[PDB]
Amino acid sequence: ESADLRALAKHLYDSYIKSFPLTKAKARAILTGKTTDKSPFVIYDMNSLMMGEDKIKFKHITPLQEQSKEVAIRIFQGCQFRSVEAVQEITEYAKSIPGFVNLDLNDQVTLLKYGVHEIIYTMLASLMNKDGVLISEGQGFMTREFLKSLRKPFGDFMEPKFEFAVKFNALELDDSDLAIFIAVIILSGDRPGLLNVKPIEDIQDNLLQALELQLKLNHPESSQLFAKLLQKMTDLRQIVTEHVQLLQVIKKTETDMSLHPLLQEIYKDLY
Amino acid sequence: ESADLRALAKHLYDSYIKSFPLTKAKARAILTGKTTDKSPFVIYDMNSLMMGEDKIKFKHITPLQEQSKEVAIRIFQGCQFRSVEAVQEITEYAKSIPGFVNLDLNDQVTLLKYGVHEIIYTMLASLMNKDGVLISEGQGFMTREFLKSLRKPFGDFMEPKFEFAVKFNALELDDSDLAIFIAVIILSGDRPGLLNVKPIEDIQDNLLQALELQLKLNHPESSQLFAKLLQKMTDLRQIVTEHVQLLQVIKKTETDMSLHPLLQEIYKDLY
Ligand SMILES: CCCc1cc(C(=O)c2ccc(-c3ccccc3)cc2)ccc1OCCCN1CCCc2c(OC(C)(C)C(=O)O)cccc21
Repeated sequence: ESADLRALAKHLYDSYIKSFPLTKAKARAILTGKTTDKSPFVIYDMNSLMMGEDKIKFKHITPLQEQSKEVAIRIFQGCQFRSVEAVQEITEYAKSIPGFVNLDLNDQVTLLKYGVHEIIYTMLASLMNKDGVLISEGQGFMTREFLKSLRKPFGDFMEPKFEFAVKFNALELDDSDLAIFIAVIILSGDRPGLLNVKPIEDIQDNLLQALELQLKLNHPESSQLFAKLLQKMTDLRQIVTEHVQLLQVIKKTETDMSLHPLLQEIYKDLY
Repeated sequence: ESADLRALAKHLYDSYIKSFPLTKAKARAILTGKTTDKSPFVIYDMNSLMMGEDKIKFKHITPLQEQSKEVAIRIFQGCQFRSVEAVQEITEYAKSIPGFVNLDLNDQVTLLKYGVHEIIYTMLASLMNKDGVLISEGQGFMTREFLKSLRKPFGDFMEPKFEFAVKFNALELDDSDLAIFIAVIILSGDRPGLLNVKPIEDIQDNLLQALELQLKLNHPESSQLFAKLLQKMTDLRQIVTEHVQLLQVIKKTETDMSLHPLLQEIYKDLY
């Protein structure tokens, strides 16, 4: 029923505000200059990278860990710490999706293990434009061209996220749209190894109707936006399959890699 | 007006019904036997627990989880699971408390973070008699004797809850009283790290007013029941500190991990 779906939508948005400190609206205010506080330091090369860390003089122990390597490894290493925080944030949000915590525990685990990267790329787009990406709570900006320039495999991790972002961003979703899209991703009844598919699909279906109504109301002039958004779920899946192949390239071409423990769990025997 | 205070009580009883499908009225019927028809499986020992494990598996699988560990640890993990579910119900009931969703978003989160435990023990009492507690939406009944017999750290967890429940249950609160009492507890202006204290005390003051009038009307022969009930709100703080201090034992001294990343961030600065 409409009132039910509108109230589902407001719940997820409210909870999305509570779970994700840097929302699209705040990322864009920062991207755009509209903010009034502190303009982000841009990293375009080795020297400004050095200075970007070396900002640690009127800056602090930047929540990540410590670095005994080179540029390409060090950047991939700062990506891991951020994706670990994103996973925590996304798990905290999932628990608020009505019906999620009442599911079989193994199913909750599998839903998260498969959904979490799709959602990291979805929301990474929020922080991106065609020239670069906001990093460190919006205190920095790394250029697309710098990330793309990185030695073979590392450089290969970056570009396809930017090509995705540019296209997803042209859909002009805002946070309240995104909040339902991401819950829809989480509640995917076709993740490998699910014990109890139907009660997951029943929830997804109801999220789907809510996302539908939210796009009609919020973007009345935008034709077939709902479909165009669900088409994006396959751009997402292909980013993940690509990312995973690139991860295998990293075991071969690199010395001691071993991701953060929680990410190794995520990647352990994945699709 | 008193009529506005009655309308508030009434509005709160209605949200409460919606949020919490197993009510005190329903649970007391099951602990006794009103229209005696669909009796919970009783779990009184280690054998009956297994008999009752693969009883909800001689049907299917939506579990807290199956045989894969030590029994005292499975029971304690099953409680954690139930308590992550219960935080979702409380969270929703809170949105229906007037003024709550207009509070600072961060204060909302802090009110729930610290109010939630006190509310879980208050509501657990509705499911308990002197001899046992209804579990799994009222389908099981686990005996206090059996909980008490588990090995030394786990054998002491539930017992303080039973002792509180017996003293609390002797007050003979119904759901309509508890709906108000639960709302007073949430709106406690003394939780650590509250930004705006005053607006919270102003809502709690109108809840206190409604609570006081409810009990005066519903329980005219209980002299000073308002007061005895506020006094219970110290008895609860103490169960909660003792519970929080027993989570330090488990974490420091026990091997098994398979915990819930929603309670674990909740115990920062907690009494
Ligand atoms: C979800 C994380 C996305 C992401 C995060 C950041 C940062 O937080 C960051 C912050 C600080 C530094 C830094 C490091 C050294 C000196 C100065 C600054 C570097 C990076 C910077 C760029 C960035 O995205 C660009 C492309 C996204 N990307 C490509 C590299 C691998 C990767 C990724 O890989 C790991 C292995 C973490 C994974 O599978 O989870 C996960 C999600 C995105 C992603």
